[PDB]
Amino acid sequence: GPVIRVAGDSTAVGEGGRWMKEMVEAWGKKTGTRVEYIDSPADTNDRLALYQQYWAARSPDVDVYMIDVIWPGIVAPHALDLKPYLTEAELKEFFPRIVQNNTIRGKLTSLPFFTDAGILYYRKDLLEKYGYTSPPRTWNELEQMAERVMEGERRAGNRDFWGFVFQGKPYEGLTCDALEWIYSHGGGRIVEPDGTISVNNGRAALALNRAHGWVGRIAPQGVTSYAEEEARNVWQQGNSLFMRNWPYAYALGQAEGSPIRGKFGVTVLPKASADAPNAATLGGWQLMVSAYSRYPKEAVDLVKYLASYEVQKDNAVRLSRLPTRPALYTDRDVLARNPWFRDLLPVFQNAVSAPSDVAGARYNQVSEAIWTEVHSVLTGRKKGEQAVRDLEARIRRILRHHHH
Ligand SMILES: OC[C@H]1O[C@@](CO)(O[C@H]2O[C@H](CO)[C@@H](O)[C@H](O)[C@H]2O)[C@@H](O)[C@@H]1O
Repeated sequence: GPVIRVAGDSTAVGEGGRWMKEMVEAWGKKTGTRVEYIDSPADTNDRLALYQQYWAARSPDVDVYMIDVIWPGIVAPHALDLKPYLTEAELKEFFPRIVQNNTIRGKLTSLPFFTDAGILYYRKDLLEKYGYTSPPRTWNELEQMAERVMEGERRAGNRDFWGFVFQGKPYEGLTCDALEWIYSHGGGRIVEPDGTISVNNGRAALALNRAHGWVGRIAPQGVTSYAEEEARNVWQQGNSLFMRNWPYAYALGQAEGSPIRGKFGVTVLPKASADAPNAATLGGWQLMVSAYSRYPKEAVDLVKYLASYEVQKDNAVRLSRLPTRPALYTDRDVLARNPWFRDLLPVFQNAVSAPSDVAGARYNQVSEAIWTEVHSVLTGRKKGEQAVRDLEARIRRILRHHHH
């Protein structure tokens, strides 16, 4: 029979690739269909370029792709419209904001699979040891706590110990961290939903200068090369007070044999002041049937299975990744495993999207501009003031003649 081939997630990031292969194999066994899993690189922007080689070729060699929340406007021509395959009631079982993100000129490009939000991981054992009773609410507090805990852990012999790790590599992840920095200082959304390029302002500049001030001080010098997993591995070994990352890291830190099992919590990221908005970048992944698949019926069946209640449940319970179905947020087993899903639900509801809707098919290019200018601040090459001016000019060139 047909072989249904899937590219989605990466064995280089946590358990997501191993789990995705396992779910696809489970569907193949359940339906009696042959399946193959094709692995992907870690970083989302590398995966986009890989998948684009298949799409440019109209290649039938991959039937199902796991696509980023930032991709529908880019990838729509390469997606099979799923709208005729789902009833209205089936579609209403997902969060409507995500179904809307995935719908481009009326084409339902992809089913919501899991959502994502940037959060603050913190070592609660260490906060207690150093006399703090809550995690930091402001970035100034985060800095003060990091400096104090670092001084003590270094003095006690831990040469590897840092205050804060995050994603400072030049790739999409840095755009996500930087949107949080800027938005949490009252600096805006970089490009607003209405199209205004707003980034050249003093609050955004401050945000970026502040992040530079961490590098080599409370965060490792090498943080300018860290993606999700580089940060996570410093954290997970017990060597960081704080980490910014996504929900997937929680299950991994609780695993048997994790040095930090039972020693951490999560909360909203800090902000510049009490009247700034909370910032959590909205992420997440979707399930797309290739417009070039020779087997659309089977591929749609696999996509509906992966997006189903029990597979999203398994993703929540085993991998601590956030469902796209509201009903799972009231499931007793989901909540007992991950009580913080309830505690942070409003952080997840208020998450701020990167500017993929307004940049549309040009989002790749806009984000590359953001991460490169932000990286130039983190490296010390430019100050935030210069970087936000140069970034404004670059985004202006990229989006000239683009209407939304
Ligand atoms: O493969 C899925 C896996 O990717 C992550 C990052 O490791 O996705 C998040 O981070 C990306 C940026 O690096 C975002 O573009 C994406 O939207 C966001 O979901 C993990 O969180 C996720 O489990």
